[PDB]
Amino acid sequence: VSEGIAHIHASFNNTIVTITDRQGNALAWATSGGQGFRGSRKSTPFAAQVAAEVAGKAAQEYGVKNIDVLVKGPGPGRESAVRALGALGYKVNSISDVTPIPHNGCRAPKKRRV
RNA sequence: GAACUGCAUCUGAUACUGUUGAGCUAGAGUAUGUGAGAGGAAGGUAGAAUUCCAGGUGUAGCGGUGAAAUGCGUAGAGAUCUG
Repeated sequence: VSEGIAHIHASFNNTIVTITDRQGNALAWATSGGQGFRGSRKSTPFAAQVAAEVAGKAAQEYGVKNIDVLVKGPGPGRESAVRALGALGYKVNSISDVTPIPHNGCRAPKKRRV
């Protein structure tokens, strides 16, 4: 659909990249746990790279060329995913970081005593 | 003989303590002007976020860990958009 939004929900464990249209209707999506990487490999920038390639090329059937990416989360694969999307024929309009930050809202879980 | 550091009663002194008369302002307070503050109490309200409920897109994973598994998901999750 020519114009689309990439959503890179990067996290410490897994990174999920989904391309939707302007009104937030998903076209294609690919994660790192569904690409052959499990456990330690899933939390790697390369896994996010291949997830971004799979999702972006699978959404290119719909005809999207101009994409604006929206990164969210602290995960390792939040720059490699954008690089994979950009170096795949996509035209990046903007790169915006939209990860949610509470203004001292809900209480966080207790500290891990490892 | 000395001592018995004691008690009593008179006499004397007034530096200090006690009791009193008067005065003073330096300790302590009062009135008046400005100022800072997450000081307190009662109401109201805002925006981010989480969770849940209901829908649209969509499809095979999500989540989690040192690795896993329990758990959630094809009864459609997770992701994304809107209420």
